Amino acid sequence: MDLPPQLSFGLYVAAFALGFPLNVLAIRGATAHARLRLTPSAVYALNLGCSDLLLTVSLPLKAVEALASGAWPLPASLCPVFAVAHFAPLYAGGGFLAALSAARYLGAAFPPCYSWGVCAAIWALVLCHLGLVFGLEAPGGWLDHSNTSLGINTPVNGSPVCLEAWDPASAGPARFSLSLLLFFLPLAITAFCFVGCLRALARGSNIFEMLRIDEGLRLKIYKDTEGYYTIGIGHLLTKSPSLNAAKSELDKAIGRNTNGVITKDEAEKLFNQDVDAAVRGILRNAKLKPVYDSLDAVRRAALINMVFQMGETGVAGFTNSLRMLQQKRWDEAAVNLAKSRWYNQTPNRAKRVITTFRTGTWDAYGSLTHRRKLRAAWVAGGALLTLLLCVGPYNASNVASFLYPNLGGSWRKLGLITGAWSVVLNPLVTGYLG
Ligand SMILES: Cc1cc(OCCCS(C)(=O)=O)cc(C)c1-c1cccc(COc2ccc3c(c2)OC[C@H]3CC(=O)O)c1
Ligand SMILES: CCCCCCCC/C=C\CCCCCCCC(=O)OC[C@H](O)CO
Repeated sequence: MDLPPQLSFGLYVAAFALGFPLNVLAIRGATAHARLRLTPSAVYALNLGCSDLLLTVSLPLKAVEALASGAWPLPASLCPVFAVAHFAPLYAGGGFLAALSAARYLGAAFPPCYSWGVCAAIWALVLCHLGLVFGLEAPGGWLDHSNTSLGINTPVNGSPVCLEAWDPASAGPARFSLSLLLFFLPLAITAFCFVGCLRALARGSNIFEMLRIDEGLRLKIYKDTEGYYTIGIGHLLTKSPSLNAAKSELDKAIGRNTNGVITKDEAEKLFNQDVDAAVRGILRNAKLKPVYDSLDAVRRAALINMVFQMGETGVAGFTNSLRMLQQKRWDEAAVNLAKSRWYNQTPNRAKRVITTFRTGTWDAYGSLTHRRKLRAAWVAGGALLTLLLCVGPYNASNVASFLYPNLGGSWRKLGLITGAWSVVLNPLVTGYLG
């Protein structure tokens, strides 16, 4: 179950070669974003980029160690610099990944000083923790009164080992404790945020924003696509071929001599009345009521949308689709509605409403806040994946060999390799490339 030393070498070199440019680009993206705007996510990504670049730069030393079958073939004095450059990022990374995913989650689900403090604390924890254990209890450390270089064990003559032959009785509790705090806790935070991002999308909008998107806003009377006098947020004034009749209905509905021009507050009031009317139209129609009642929130909005555009009786004529919707036969319903004159007359809007019926999500309505929520979900999902795939096995190895010290070194070796590939997968998931 031992990897050939060449395979290990190659795996570390590949992570190094890819990780260096990837993290230089990530740092640059993050640095351009903070400097232009200045946001928490950018700060966490910058710290994650710097830490990954530090890990990256340490990897060639891990590579040559592998080629030497675990022996340290470099000056002994390099071992402490390697110690910090390699393992501080291996623990700090998870903290920054969780922070980023929490920043993205909160910024999108609930739309500077904190960020930097949080990063300082992560760094302070990792450096004091590793430094104090290492400084105190590593071979050559404060407690060692021998002629030993700091961090070097020599299990047999001529065979110095940096870190990896360290007494598990010292290294194990340190690894274990820090893995709980800086991996497993972040993992749970990241999973929580990922779930939160998904729920936020599921209920991240409503009929009002959806119809605003579909209807837009005009303050002066205009002719809709059929040529009827219309105002505000898709408010039909009249079908009549008469501007005066249109002005007269406008004035009546507001309580004022508008002269065909209204404010944004007034348009918003009408819009509210029209949506209530469309909702009341549904509830007093024997064909629409039971369908509406059986529907989740997002699909109710789609049905309200149709009624707002076509009125209760128009929508009630779609008897097959309605039946489908009540039976939760989404795709069958969509196939029917696609054949409608409605789909033929206004296909962009009809596709958006019908897609909303098929999926039950707001994805057809790519508003700024929806895309920000999508962005957040992808970042937390990517973070979850990189936590589980890369530094995950390493930290699980730390936990396992602490609880079961009977375990051999095989699992730790592989966990170190997957941990090193975090320098590749991290910059790819944080979203700051280009
Ligand atoms: C404390 C110190 C002292 C130091 O003196 C150098 C001068 C030598 S002289 C003039 O006095 O002769 C130099 C350094 C860099 C440091 C240091 C500061 C901060 C963190 C770390 C890394 O510490 C680890 C590294 C890995 C591990 C540590 C600690 O614990 C376990 C395992 C991780 C694992 O297996 O998961 C060194
Ligand atoms: C605060 C000291 C932290 C050190 C403890 C290390 C333990 C590692 C666990 C979690 C790190 C991630 C915690 C979540 C940080 C995200 C905060 C955030 O979302 O910031 C938005 C904005 O700045 C708000 O005003």
